Amino acid sequence: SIPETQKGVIFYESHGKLEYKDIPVPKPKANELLINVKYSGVCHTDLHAWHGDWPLPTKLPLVGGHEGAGVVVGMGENVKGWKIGDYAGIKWLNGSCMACEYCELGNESNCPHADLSGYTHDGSFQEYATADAVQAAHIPQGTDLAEVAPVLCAGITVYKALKSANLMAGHWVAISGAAGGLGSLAVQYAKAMGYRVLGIDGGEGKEELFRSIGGEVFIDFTKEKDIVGAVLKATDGGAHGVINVSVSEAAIEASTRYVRANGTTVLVGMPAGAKCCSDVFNQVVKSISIVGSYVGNRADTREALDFFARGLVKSPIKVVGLSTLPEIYEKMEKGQIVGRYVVDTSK
Amino acid sequence: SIPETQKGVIFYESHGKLEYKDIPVPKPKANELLINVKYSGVCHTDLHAWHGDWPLPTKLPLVGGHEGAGVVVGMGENVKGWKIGDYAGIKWLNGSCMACEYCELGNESNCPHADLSGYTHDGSFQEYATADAVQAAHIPQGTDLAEVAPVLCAGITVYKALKSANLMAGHWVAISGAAGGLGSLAVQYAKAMGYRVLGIDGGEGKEELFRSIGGEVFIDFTKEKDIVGAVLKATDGGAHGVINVSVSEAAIEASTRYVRANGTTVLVGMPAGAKCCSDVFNQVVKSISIVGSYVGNRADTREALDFFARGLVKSPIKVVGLSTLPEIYEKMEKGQIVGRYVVDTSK
Amino acid sequence: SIPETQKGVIFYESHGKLEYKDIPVPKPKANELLINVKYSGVCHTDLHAWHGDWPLPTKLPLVGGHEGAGVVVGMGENVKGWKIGDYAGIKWLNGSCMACEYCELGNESNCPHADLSGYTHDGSFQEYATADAVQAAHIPQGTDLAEVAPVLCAGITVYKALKSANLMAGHWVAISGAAGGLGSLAVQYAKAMGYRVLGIDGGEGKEELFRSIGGEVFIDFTKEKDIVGAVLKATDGGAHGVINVSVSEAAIEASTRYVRANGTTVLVGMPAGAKCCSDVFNQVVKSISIVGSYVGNRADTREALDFFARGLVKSPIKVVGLSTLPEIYEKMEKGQIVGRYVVDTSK
Amino acid sequence: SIPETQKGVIFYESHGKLEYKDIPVPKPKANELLINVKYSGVCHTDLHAWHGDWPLPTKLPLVGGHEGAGVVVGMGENVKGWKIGDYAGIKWLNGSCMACEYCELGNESNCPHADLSGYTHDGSFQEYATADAVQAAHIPQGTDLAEVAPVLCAGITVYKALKSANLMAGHWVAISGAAGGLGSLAVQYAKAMGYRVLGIDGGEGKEELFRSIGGEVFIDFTKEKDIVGAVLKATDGGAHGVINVSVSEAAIEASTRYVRANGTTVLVGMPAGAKCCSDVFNQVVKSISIVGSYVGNRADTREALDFFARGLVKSPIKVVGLSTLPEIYEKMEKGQIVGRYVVDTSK
Ligand SMILES: NC(=O)c1ccc[n+]([C@@H]2O[C@H](COP(=O)([O-])OP(=O)(O)OC[C@H]3O[C@@H](n4cnc5c(N)ncnc54)[C@H](O)[C@@H]3O)[C@@H](O)[C@H]2O)c1
Ligand SMILES: NC(=O)c1ccc[n+]([C@@H]2O[C@H](COP(=O)([O-])OP(=O)(O)OC[C@H]3O[C@@H](n4cnc5c(N)ncnc54)[C@H](O)[C@@H]3O)[C@@H](O)[C@H]2O)c1
Ligand SMILES: NC(=O)c1ccc[n+]([C@@H]2O[C@H](COP(=O)([O-])OP(=O)(O)OC[C@H]3O[C@@H](n4cnc5c(N)ncnc54)[C@H](O)[C@@H]3O)[C@@H](O)[C@H]2O)c1
Ligand SMILES: NC(=O)c1ccc[n+]([C@@H]2O[C@H](COP(=O)([O-])OP(=O)(O)OC[C@H]3O[C@@H](n4cnc5c(N)ncnc54)[C@H](O)[C@@H]3O)[C@@H](O)[C@H]2O)c1
Ligand SMILES: [Zn+2]
Ligand SMILES: [Zn+2]
Ligand SMILES: [Zn+2]
Ligand SMILES: [Zn+2]
Ligand SMILES: [Zn+2]
Ligand SMILES: [Zn+2]
Ligand SMILES: [Zn+2]
Ligand SMILES: [Zn+2]
Repeated sequence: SIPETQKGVIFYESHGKLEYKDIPVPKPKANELLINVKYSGVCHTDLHAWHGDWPLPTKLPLVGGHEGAGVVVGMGENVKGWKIGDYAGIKWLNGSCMACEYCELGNESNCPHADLSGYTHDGSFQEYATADAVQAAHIPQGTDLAEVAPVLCAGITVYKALKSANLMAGHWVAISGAAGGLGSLAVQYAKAMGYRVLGIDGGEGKEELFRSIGGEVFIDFTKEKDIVGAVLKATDGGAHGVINVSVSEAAIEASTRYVRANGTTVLVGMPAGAKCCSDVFNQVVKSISIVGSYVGNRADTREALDFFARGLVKSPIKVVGLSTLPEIYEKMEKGQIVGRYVVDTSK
Repeated sequence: SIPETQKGVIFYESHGKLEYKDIPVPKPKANELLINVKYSGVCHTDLHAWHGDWPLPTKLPLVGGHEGAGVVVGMGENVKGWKIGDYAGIKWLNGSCMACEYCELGNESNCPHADLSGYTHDGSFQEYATADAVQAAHIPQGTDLAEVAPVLCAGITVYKALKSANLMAGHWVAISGAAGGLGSLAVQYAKAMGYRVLGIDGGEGKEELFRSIGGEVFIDFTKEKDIVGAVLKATDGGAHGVINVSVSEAAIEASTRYVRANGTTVLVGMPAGAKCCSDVFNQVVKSISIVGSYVGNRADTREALDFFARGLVKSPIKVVGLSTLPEIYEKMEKGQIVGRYVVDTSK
Repeated sequence: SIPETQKGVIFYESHGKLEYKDIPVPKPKANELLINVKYSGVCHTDLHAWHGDWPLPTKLPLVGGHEGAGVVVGMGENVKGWKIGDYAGIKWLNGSCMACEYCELGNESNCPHADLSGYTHDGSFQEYATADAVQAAHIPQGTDLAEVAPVLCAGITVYKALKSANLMAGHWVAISGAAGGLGSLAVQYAKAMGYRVLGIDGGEGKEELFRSIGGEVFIDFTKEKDIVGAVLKATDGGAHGVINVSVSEAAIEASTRYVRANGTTVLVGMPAGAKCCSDVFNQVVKSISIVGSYVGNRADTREALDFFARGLVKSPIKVVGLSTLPEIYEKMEKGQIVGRYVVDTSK
Repeated sequence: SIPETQKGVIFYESHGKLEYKDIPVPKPKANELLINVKYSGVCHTDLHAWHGDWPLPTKLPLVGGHEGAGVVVGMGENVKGWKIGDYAGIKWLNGSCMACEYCELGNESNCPHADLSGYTHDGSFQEYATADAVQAAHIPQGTDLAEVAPVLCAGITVYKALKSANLMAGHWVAISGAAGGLGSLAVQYAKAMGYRVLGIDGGEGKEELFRSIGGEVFIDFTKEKDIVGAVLKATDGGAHGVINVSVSEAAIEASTRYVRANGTTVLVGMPAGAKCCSDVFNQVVKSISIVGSYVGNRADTREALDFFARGLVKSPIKVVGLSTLPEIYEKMEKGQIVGRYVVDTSK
């Protein structure tokens, strides 16, 4: 059944030309498993991977995409817990070494041999892609794969962020950039986890979408000038935890000021070489923690997909065929991502 | 017995002239209690208070000192748990409002009405000083008050820092500035708490004193150039938690790079208007937390004084009379603090 | 304005006769504050206090009630943070010594000098009652005092329990006794905190009320025989955290078996001298934690009253006059508490 | 080099006769790896496995032993992170499914498909034994394998226990049964982690050995009658965390009474069908947590072996040949284990 060739967009030279062609099927190593990828999201990480600008060297030739979702067609002889026909998800972190120290502690994303899907491994921009049998996401049966694709890297990231913010149910969380592709999932996850969301975003239709997905207070970062004072006024003391999913370094810097004392400031957005210069005196006096957060581990994956299965979170996807993926990249690096451009592999 | 006047160094105008004179005894408010201060430490915080440069306005006239230790002579009618003749310690945070939200959570140092001793309240540079009956430190009987004076603001600070670093016994902690007045207490507390200390300091005799108080690995920040690589080599991956007690902003910036992934970087030293510009990408990818830490709360006070009572920590004090306190300040802002200039009130 | 006498139900001899009479006003000690109690709840704790059967000796003569809510008429000279006319709540733990070790750590309810309201202090069954200025609850203005009365000991208890269960949003919590006076508030707080509630109760109308206040799965402990298997079937592995608000020791014992491995079993209900004999082998192998939980501290008080202010939790109170309080006790020790018999002080 | 047969003690029928004979070499599955076991400890768990009395059915025929340590001779094709000639340790939990929910969270010991070494898998009582490449312990090179054998199940267990006790450096920990084979390692680990050890044991030479390995206070459970009062007197309020490594159910019951309020009581010893009947009222009022603790996970393994590598913990082993293993079992079920009967495989 597995066709000896599949369709996919691959590129050989970094920042080169996305060639939609046919490629042999990756065979599943004894530990890996093959996935007939049905849909796949796209995010800034795929741009950075195709650029090659990030410090780690991208394994070329490379088929991109780290937010893939599909059905298992063939597993490795060593695999257990998986069955054929199951719904699996190729996350960003493809496979870790399961033998260092971070792999053991749970933070698998920092393994010095972290095989990154779509960066150092065949990504999720093909009809069939291989992925580690342990790190793959157990997408529950019957789920709408196209709808769940963005949750696999975006939703998991914001969920691990919120868990890293050290918030208690009823506290104030400020999603700096709540209308964005990450911000909307962050707001939904925060409202589901019991926090009180305070979005900070601006532009056209942003506040409307934010009210739609459910948010207590909205702060337009274009109309309101003193954002810090506005947040301190709304939350009455500062947000108990901020999530910097925005891309403006200025917004990150301003985030370390409207966070309540003893609060937390999760850094998630990774703008182009920015610095989080917080006033060391103001940070010490108020004991403000500025935590970073990479893609979540397996437990976070399971819990985020659980939150999705209960219909709590929703992603306004825009299904698009795979053949036009180069045009998708072109509009992406120009900033045309409106909701979330989930790609379709069959098309 | 309480003399209607006591000796003390007071100053009326910020950055003015330290007048050693006689002052009426502060009467203990129903909640406060009076303390015949026997000894008192000095630290950069007292310099900043006498300057007035810090944002909060210093209550003038002001008798300085926030690291005082003495014997209770008279308590307020409302006070309970205290007895006359007990050994009490005037910490930095004199009295909080015990009715807001941070006071309740335990982080009393952030109360918007935090009465700061020696900054907004009569400090510990007098024969007799009043202090809150709740925040005062319960110095155990028989303790050498002169020896315990530095533990009251320095030791408590580094202990709350180490507790904030989220380390487990056996991890690697890098005390950036281990030979300093804060660094030595930090190293002793870390070794007592089970961590593996890695000091980062330099100068004359620093490494010798560091080996004396007990430290695994020392890194001279003047001879060694690539500090980051050196720490990564010694700790084999990065220190599980860094404590930035140094005053060089450059050292703080370099600290966010030799901290192990998923580690922590407690900011304690408050240099003159510095910025902790950490590479947001490197901080996110490795999930490095940069936590701040102010003076510890009451529980930290009790635990740190307990560590001192078991003879685990030691402070190389230099007892000096109170009369020469202006000269002490003069040599201090010139940088003549060698070990820790603990002052004597009687002298 | 303060009348030199007020109405109240007092009793002199333990398990004696509840005399509704007039009593002089308690004067507020410099640390305490007076409260014109407007309403007050009742719970099994008041029965146990009136019996005197509990080990601690009840201060006689004693006016009962530990769930009082009223308006501040006069505060002590030492009090700060409070204003006249504010809405305050007399919780169970009236005043702690704020000088021992548990008081410092936050667990004030275990202070060896814990002044227990209605047990060792003048309770909340009078028109005017005094209460500690620190431990009193800051009931927000405009709140319906009669509605908030049960939240002051019941709601706070179940909230501290759920926080002690160590659950993450999306986990399974089994409120053993969900329909009871404590169980309903527990279910509401759990649903608000993001958990997935699984009630275990039975009787008449219980499941209907449980569906009303919002609960995923209900297990009738009278119709269903194998409760353990039923819970394991519903939660698919065991509830991530159980809350034993029931009074049947058998139910507590059965609770240590349907809790998921690595889960938790908060003990809250205090039946008449029961034992939690859990199979030590089964508890070890599955690493099941059986945590206890007394009344919450000040932070829990603030957070629970916050959850109430957002209209998330609701208590089906039954306002009853104070004059009939003896009949209330009589019907109580016979088991006639239907919803929650909140008493009215004016009536 | 791998001999087609090796020596080993195997038994076919539960509670049967230990036959020392020759057995074919287990071949390493693609995920497993073979280990030329050099030494191996023995503990009550091996008795229970040979009995078959434990609920899980023991895979027969079965070679016992779960505390093995040896050198890797041949790894599976899929294995990464391991090299030939490395020092590996066969712990109790041989291999988990790494695909359920507990495996993901880190608590691998509760996987419903937890392959238990020496219970459901070929144990460590043979010259060569296979073990999972992930769960195997990375014994550092040059370590004295005979000395490290007991640390592989005993030391890891007590370390995970102490970590589960939720203690802070400087607190009081009561090792109920400090002189025993588990108690001695517990005391050493506690002293290394910074806690203040208070042993509770009795018999001949017990207190002497306890003073030897380093313990603050010792309580003879045979001479002293009121153990609870004695511990409350020594620790001044109750031990902040108790570790019930003893086998007397009476001692476990007595443990839930001398634990300080808000403390913890780790259950580790698994006596023959015992019950931890704690007074539910006393447990609630003091909020005493009774946590269980099975064998630690991989992170605990690494940290415990690290504590061993720094020479902090030591096990008084008694090297004995493998041929006499049946006599070892016979003396064991009669209670002749004096220190720790580490077996030698070559002999
Ligand atoms: N850490 C991870 O694992 C991970 C994974 C995926 C994406 N990311 C990061 O997510 C970001 C992209 O998120 P997205 O898809 O929502 O991007 P987007 O560009 O689609 O949306 C960004 C949002 O930021 C808002 N914004 C812009 N300037 C702002 C300001 N000054 N203050 C507040 N909000 C402001 C915009 O209005 C918009 O709502 C990138 O930084 C990317 O690297 C991180
Ligand atoms: N947060 C608080 O509650 C609190 C309280 C008291 C003091 N402090 C802070 O403590 C600091 C003073 O500490 P101290 O008394 O030890 O000061 P100190 O000047 O006596 O010693 C500072 C130490 O830093 C070392 N150092 C200098 N440059 C360094 C570099 N580049 N890298 C590493 N180490 C370097 C020095 O050699 C010395 O050992 C100040 O920042 C002060 O504000 C904070
Ligand atoms: N720890 C504290 O701070 C604190 C404070 C207040 C009350 N409490 C405890 O709360 C309890 C009273 O709660 P309440 O007011 O809801 O009591 P209640 O008697 O009004 O209700 C008890 C509930 O338990 C249910 N139940 C009975 N048998 C059961 C069984 N076998 N399994 C499951 N559920 C069963 C009943 O149907 C009912 O829903 C008492 O134990 C009291 O001491 C504790
Ligand atoms: N949970 C796990 O992963 C795990 C692993 C291995 C062993 N264990 C358990 O460890 C226990 C064996 O430990 P050991 O090897 O030290 O056993 P042992 O029999 O060699 O020593 C037991 C100790 O308990 C002491 N003791 C006896 N009665 C006591 C009492 N009333 N109060 C206090 N102390 C008392 C004895 O004097 C002795 O010091 C068994 O329960 C076993 O199942 C658990
Ligand atoms: Zn790894
Ligand atoms: Zn993504
Ligand atoms: Zn306050
Ligand atoms: Zn100081
Ligand atoms: Zn107290
Ligand atoms: Zn109550
Ligand atoms: Zn599993
Ligand atoms: Zn063992």
